Order: sequence, then structure tokens, then C-alpha cells
Amino acid sequence: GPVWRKHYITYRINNYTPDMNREDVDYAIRKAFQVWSNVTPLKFSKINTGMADILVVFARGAHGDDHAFDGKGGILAHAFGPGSGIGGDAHFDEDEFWTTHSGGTNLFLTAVHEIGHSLGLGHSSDPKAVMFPTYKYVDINTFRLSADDIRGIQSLYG
Ligand SMILES: O=C(CNS(=O)(=O)CCc1ccccc1)NO
Ligand SMILES: [Ca+2]
Ligand SMILES: [Ca+2]
Ligand SMILES: [Ca+2]
Ligand SMILES: [Zn+2]
Ligand SMILES: [Zn+2]
Repeated sequence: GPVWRKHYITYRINNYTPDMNREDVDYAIRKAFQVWSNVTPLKFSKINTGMADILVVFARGAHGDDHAFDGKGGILAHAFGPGSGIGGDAHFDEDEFWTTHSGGTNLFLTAVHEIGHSLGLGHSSDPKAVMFPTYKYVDINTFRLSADDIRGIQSLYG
């Protein structure tokens, strides 16, 4: 599959869920990018204007691609693999309730999974891996990538 062929990667947050404080959205997304840059040569920077490599979008129902969201529950988010235009972009279902904690759906943990996809990773069959297809809350303050996630990303980068 596709990978980014450059080390400096930019992201832009298109719009903000009303479910969270603005600064908490920023920090959750920043922390999620850090998870991946910690184990690759990639460097991530938030830009406030213009075209980013990775556009972060909150939206509900039909929102202009082929991956219509389904209301509360089920699909929480989806992202496109590396590439031009929409490639890399990560979309979060506004019909979920986004949080900093174990309530609703944790934005940080979902963003880690989505960014994995934005970088070229597919799903893992290992239930311990963040790239496993099923959302499961784990304490975010002690979160660590599984060995499976590390081998996956390192197979693509570095
Ligand atoms: O895989 C999907 C679609 N299904 S799921 O949304 O519900 C993925 C949610 C998820 C999975 C694992 C960890 C964190 C969030 N999107 O990337
Ligand atoms: Ca949903
Ligand atoms: Ca893009
Ligand atoms: Ca919401
Ligand atoms: Zn979408
Ligand atoms: Zn996924």
C-alpha cells in the first residue's frame, strides 16, 4: 500500500466537535500524532490554513465521500491511506460523543487508530493492537502501542 515519501507531514483540523473543549481536541490530536512519530522518522505539524497532508474532519451521515457515517455507535471514524487530495484525511463521526476520558468515545484513542490508517496501516487481528478493528477503551494516561502496531508501522517507515 501507499506511504508518505517525506518526513515532514502537516495536519489541519477542519472543524471542531462541540462535544469537547477546543484545547482538548487540539491536545488529543497532537498526542495521537506523537504516538506515531515516537516510533518513526516522521515529524507532524499543525497548520491553521492552506492544504495539509492530513485533514481532520468531524461530520455526520453523508459527508461527501463514499463512507457515509451511520449515526451513534457502529463506525466511529474512518481515514484514507497516504496520497494526494483526500489521501491521509481522517473523519470522525459527529454522531458519537467525543471525550478526553472513558465516557462516550475517547478521541485520542480513536485518533491513534485513524492516524495509523492515514500513514498506511491496515487492521490487525491482534485484540491488543490499537489497529485492531474494535474500539476498546484503555487508560489513555498509560497508553502504549502494542508490539504488533510497532512492527506494522516500522515495516512501512524507518
Ligand atoms: O475501522 C474503522 C471503522 N470501524 S471502527 O470505527 O468502529 C474503528 C474504531 C476504533 C478501532 C480501534 C481503536 C480505536 C477506534 N475506521 O478506521
Ligand atoms: Ca457512528
Ligand atoms: Ca489529504
Ligand atoms: Ca458529537
Ligand atoms: Zn468520510
Ligand atoms: Zn480502522
